[PDB]
Amino acid sequence: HWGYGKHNGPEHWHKDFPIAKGERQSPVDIDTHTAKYDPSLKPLSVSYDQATSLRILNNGHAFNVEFDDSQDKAVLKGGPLDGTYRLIQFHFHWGSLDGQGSEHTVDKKKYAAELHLVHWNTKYGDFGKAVQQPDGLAVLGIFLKVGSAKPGLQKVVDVLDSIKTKGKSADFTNFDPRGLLPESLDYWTYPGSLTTPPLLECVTWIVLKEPISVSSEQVLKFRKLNFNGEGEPEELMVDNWRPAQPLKNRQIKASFK
Ligand SMILES: NS(=O)(=O)c1ccc(-c2cccnc2)cc1
Ligand SMILES: NS(=O)(=O)c1ccc(-c2cccnc2)cc1
Ligand SMILES: [Zn+2]
Repeated sequence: HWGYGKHNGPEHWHKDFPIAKGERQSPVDIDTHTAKYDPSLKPLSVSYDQATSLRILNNGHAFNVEFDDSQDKAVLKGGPLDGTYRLIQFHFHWGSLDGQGSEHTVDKKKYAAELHLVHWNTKYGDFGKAVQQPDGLAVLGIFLKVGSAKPGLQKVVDVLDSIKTKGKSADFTNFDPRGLLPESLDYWTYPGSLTTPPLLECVTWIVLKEPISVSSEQVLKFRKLNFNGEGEPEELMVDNWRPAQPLKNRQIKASFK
């Protein structure tokens, strides 16, 4: 099916998912000079103290750390958002080389990877219903650069050997996603979409200005994962990012001067 190869990659997606050419597709380039400070934007409220991680899954496109989202345990509020958005999972997109991997770009700069913390609007009752709504999801995007290790990422890195191939999952309890955040919560925000099929136009994107630093060894271990299932020819899970899409009739807003 769809993927990131020459024959099933982002240039092909539109044939099965025509919304790929839509009016609010993600990711986008964040032109820092054109983004406008919006003094009416509230501080983000990230409340992850009660987060309950359950499982980590290689889904053949990335790996998801999944959370119990059957209660308001880990929620995102404030910023551009109206209401309460529940953390369901996080995952990353990354490159084959340190010079690429992020989906969003900043003045055309690509980072080595990008973390997506995916939340759904509780007024829609569940994730499946939320993705059908224009304000159904809030995805918190965080850039990764290669430098010093991120200690809070290590527990994720160390379990990856147990989920090498598509369809593999492993218990992953008591992981605290607060260890993946940068110090500052300054952000850019714009209306967009899922960055993989089904490419639904249901996301309020909140992209943090401050990247986190991860070590070369940490990202190298991401690159040992496989797109393929067990017993299939090895294809390394690398370059699982969609490139920047046209901004069209959208304005990117900044929370900071
Ligand atoms: N991105 S997409 O969803 O439109 C798509 C789906 C499938 C295939 C494909 C490739 C080779 C053999 N069989 C099928 C190519 C593209
Ligand atoms: N990269 S992203 O954060 O925009 C993202 C999040 C979720 C999904 C998704 C949702 C429903 C079904 N299948 C996949 C696709 C992409
Ligand atoms: Zn993503």
